Amino acid sequence: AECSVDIQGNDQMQFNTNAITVDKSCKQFTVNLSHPGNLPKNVMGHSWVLSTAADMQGVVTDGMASGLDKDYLKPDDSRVIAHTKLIGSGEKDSVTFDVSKLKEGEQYMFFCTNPGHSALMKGTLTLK
Ligand SMILES: [Cu+2]
Repeated sequence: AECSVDIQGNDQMQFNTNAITVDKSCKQFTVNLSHPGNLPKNVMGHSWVLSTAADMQGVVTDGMASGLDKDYLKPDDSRVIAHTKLIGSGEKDSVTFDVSKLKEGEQYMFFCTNPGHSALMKGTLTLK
């Protein structure tokens, strides 16, 4: 499964990876996120967002201020490189983005923007 990754958000507020790797070769990269467990959207909801390590906190803060009705993310947030939808147990989501967006010298992070979550649920993304 080149140019893509299979990542899970669970009931204990953890992704199963903190380091994701993007093959330089890919024009596009796709992230398939799922949520093993039994806790629902309003209780243990997860989403995957991508941004530079520097923009992460503004993205989490304004996301948080973007309610559960907007999937806890400022719609059309410019610092958001890519993002999945917010999901609960049993559900799945996927997203594909343009590798060209990943620029050089940049530090990228992925993180869940549900309140209380981003601290634990985060890892780096590196264009190798
Ligand atoms: Cu989460």
